[PDB]
Amino acid sequence: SDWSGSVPANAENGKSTGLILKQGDTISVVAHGWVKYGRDNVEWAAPDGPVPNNPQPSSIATLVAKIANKKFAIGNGVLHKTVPVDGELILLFNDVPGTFGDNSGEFQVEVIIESRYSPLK
Amino acid sequence: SDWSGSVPANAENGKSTGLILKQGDTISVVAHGWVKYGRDNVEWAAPDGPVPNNPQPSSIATLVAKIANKKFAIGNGVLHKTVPVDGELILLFNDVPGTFGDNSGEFQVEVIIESRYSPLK
Amino acid sequence: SDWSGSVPANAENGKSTGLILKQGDTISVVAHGWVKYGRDNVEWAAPDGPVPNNPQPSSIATLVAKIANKKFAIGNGVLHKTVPVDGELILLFNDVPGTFGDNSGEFQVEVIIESRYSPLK
Amino acid sequence: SDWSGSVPANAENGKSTGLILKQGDTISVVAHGWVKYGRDNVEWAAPDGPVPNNPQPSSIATLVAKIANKKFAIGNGVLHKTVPVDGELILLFNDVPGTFGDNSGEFQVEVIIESRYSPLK
Ligand SMILES: O=C1C=CC2=C(C1)Oc1cc(O)ccc1[C@@H]2c1ccc(NC(=S)NCCO[C@H]2O[C@H](CO)[C@H](O)[C@H](O)[C@H]2O)cc1C(=O)O
Ligand SMILES: O=C1C=CC2=C(C1)Oc1cc(O)ccc1[C@H]2c1ccc(NC(=S)NCCO[C@H]2O[C@H](CO)[C@H](O)[C@H](O)[C@H]2O)cc1C(=O)O
Ligand SMILES: [Ca+2]
Ligand SMILES: [Ca+2]
Ligand SMILES: [Ca+2]
Ligand SMILES: [Ca+2]
Repeated sequence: SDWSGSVPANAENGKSTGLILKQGDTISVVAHGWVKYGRDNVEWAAPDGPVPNNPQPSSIATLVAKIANKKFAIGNGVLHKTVPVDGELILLFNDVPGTFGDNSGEFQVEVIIESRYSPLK
Repeated sequence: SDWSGSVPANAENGKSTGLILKQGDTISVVAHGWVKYGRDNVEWAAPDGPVPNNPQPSSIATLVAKIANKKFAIGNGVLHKTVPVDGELILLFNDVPGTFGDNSGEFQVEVIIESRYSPLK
Repeated sequence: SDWSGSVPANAENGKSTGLILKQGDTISVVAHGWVKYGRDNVEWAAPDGPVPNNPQPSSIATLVAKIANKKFAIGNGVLHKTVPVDGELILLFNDVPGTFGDNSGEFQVEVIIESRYSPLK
Repeated sequence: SDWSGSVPANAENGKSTGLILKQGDTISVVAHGWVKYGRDNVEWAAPDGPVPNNPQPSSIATLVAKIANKKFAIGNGVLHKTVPVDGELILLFNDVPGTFGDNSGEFQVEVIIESRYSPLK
């Protein structure tokens, strides 16, 4: 793939992929595994977010993509989505700022750049 | 996409997609959401499988693909995987046979046929 | 493929493919074979255009895509190009208006819709 | 693209792309432009081969791919084709051996590795 690696739930600044994206690129992502967003036995999350028996605020404790400090939903993954801004791709477990210290585990994520922007001319 | 729909957790025979696959095709799948594989408060499953605070045997209670009565791991998703046998793609919550009655909920799944088999000649 | 067929050189209005494209879709095309853009034995064209021993004006006698009555270069083919406007894909041998009567032959063309527009959100 | 560049018609050993393909990968290629396979005014060829008013033996003076010292037709291009052998992708103007000395020009070729072999399992 274009990048595969682990996304630690404790990394408040997320994980750098080294992928530089341009508006109009298309990408696909899949994410596997389990993390904790708190020490309580219930505070598990898949990339899609917290287990529904303990919901958290909108988009919190979900896997997101940061592109140039814009934030996009990813969750368990996306297929052939258009990149709407230029920027480096950072993957982030979107916990509340300052609450990462009780997080543990990591997701295994694959990213494919399906295409680089080139328009019909 | 080529197919998008829900896959009920209580469907012992899965969800038929109507996608007729051939050996050599390649597909991508992403799966979102949550299901219950049992009545207990901890018996939640992502497509990847049960939440690890109540682990189940390998592959059990995970989203799988059935093609020609063969099962293949899918989980939260797969990217550009080659199909090894002809048959219609069936999406299945791979619970223990006979234990589908205590299941509820459904996953939301998208399937893309990335390519139809054609070799260099 | 999504569409495969022949594009006749003598069709002043091109060949309608039935592929309804939206802005943001991406497509790939490959074009094979040879056509006559005139009755002389020198007036041969590949999809990229006239054989350069009898050159014609820019874009003339080349395979182009017509979408929303706008013309885009295709030639021998394109890979993963972004569609800039909505409309049915029309494949056109781009001969001088009024000069299609002395044309003959057809290209063998394949089109794949690589993705349907869907932005990260 | 994974690789793009020129394929000189006078290169008897073709052009090495540095793409190391594996059996089960899929690729797309498109090739543009015109070359001479001889010094006479009619000995032009597109990637699909010579202009048909001076036809040459089958596959001669076409753009082919060499992988594992086997030969595959490419021509003006191919979409999402499965690679049947392991090797580096070599792009070659398939002139009769020993007759490259009267060739000139080059095709402009783009190659995309559409996917790397990974089966459903
Ligand atoms: O160093 C050597 C190089 C070549 C050959 C050597 C030694 O020895 C022998 C000994 C033999 O007993 C018989 C043949 C050969 C050699 C050979 C010489 C010419 C041709 N084709 C000829 S003349 N006309 C077809 C139209 O011509 C155009 O198309 C061509 C492609 O079809 C080329 O691109 C050519 O450039 C272009 O003008 C074939 C052969 C062969 O090998 O089959
Ligand atoms: O019976 C009739 C026969 C011919 C013509 C008739 C009636 O009426 C009109 C009325 C007008 O108002 C203007 C022109 C014509 C007639 C005509 C048509 C074509 C050309 N040549 C041109 S443009 N470029 C030279 C290379 O030509 C090749 O390439 C071309 C693309 O570049 C095309 O594909 C062409 O087909 C192919 O041969 C000249 C005339 C003319 O007579 O000037
Ligand atoms: Ca936390
Ligand atoms: Ca159960
Ligand atoms: Ca004409
Ligand atoms: Ca030659």
